[PDB]
Amino acid sequence: KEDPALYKQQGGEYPYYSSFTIALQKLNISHYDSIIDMDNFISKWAEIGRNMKPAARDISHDKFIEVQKTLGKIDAEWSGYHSADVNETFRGDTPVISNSYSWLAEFINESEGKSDTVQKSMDLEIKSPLIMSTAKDPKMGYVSGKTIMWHFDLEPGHAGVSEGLYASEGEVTFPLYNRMKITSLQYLPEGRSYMDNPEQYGTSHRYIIKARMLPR
Ligand SMILES: [Br-]
Ligand SMILES: [Cl-]
Ligand SMILES: [Cl-]
Ligand SMILES: [Cl-]
Ligand SMILES: [Cl-]
Ligand SMILES: [Cl-]
Ligand SMILES: [Cl-]
Ligand SMILES: [Cl-]
Ligand SMILES: [Cl-]
Ligand SMILES: [Cl-]
Ligand SMILES: [Pt+2]
Ligand SMILES: [Pt+2]
Ligand SMILES: [Pt+2]
Ligand SMILES: [Pt+2]
Ligand SMILES: [Pt+2]
Ligand SMILES: [Pt+2]
Repeated sequence: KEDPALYKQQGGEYPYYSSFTIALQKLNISHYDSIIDMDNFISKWAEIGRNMKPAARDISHDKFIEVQKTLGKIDAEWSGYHSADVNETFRGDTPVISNSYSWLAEFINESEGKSDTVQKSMDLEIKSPLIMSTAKDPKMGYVSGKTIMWHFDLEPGHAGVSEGLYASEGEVTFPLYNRMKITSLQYLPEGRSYMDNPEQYGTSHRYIIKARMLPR
C-alpha cells in the first residue's frame, strides 16, 4: 500500500523533476528510459536546475537514478490511480511556455497587441513534454491570473487522474507524454474574456489554447 510515486514529483522536489523533463526536451531525448549520454544529460539538467525557484542544486548521478526510477514508477502505477471523471479541465501558464511550443510562439508573435480577437483553428497532435497539472475550476487563483489558459476537453478513456498532493483541491494530472490534440488558439485583447465570460474566466488571459485529451 505505497503512497503514489506521483507525490514525489508534486512536492518540494518538483524543481528536480521539472528540470529533468526540461532537459529531456532540450536534448531531444525520446524517452526518459533511453538516455545514452548520461554525462551530457546530467550537465544540462544541472544547468537548468540551478535557475529554478527554488533552486535544484543537488544534481548528481544518484539524483539522476532516483528521478529516472520515480518517473518509471509513476507510469507503472498510472492505471491504478483514480481517474478523474470531469468533462473538462483548465490550466494556467506564463508566457515561458512559448519557448516549448513553436506554434504558440508564432501565434503570439502574430497576435500580440491587436485590438480585436483572433482565432486560429488547428489539428495538431502532441505528446506532452511534462507531467501536467490541471484544475477543475478555472477560477482557482493559480489559473486565473496567468497569461495563457488551456481549456481541455477530456475524451472518454483520457489519462487524467485525481491523484496526489492537490487532488483534494481539484487538481487533475496527466502523465508524461500524454497525447493531446490542439484544436484552436485564441487571442484576447486587454479587457476581453474567454467566451466573453469575465466572472468565470477573468480578464487576465491573453491566449487560450483549446485541446482534447486523447485516450491513453
Ligand atoms: Br514534469
Ligand atoms: Cl521548476
Ligand atoms: Cl523557474
Ligand atoms: Cl518554477
Ligand atoms: Cl499545426
Ligand atoms: Cl475551487
Ligand atoms: Cl480546481
Ligand atoms: Cl474544484
Ligand atoms: Cl465554458
Ligand atoms: Cl460561458
Ligand atoms: Pt522552475
Ligand atoms: Pt551516471
Ligand atoms: Pt496549427
Ligand atoms: Pt477548484
Ligand atoms: Pt485556489
Ligand atoms: Pt463557455
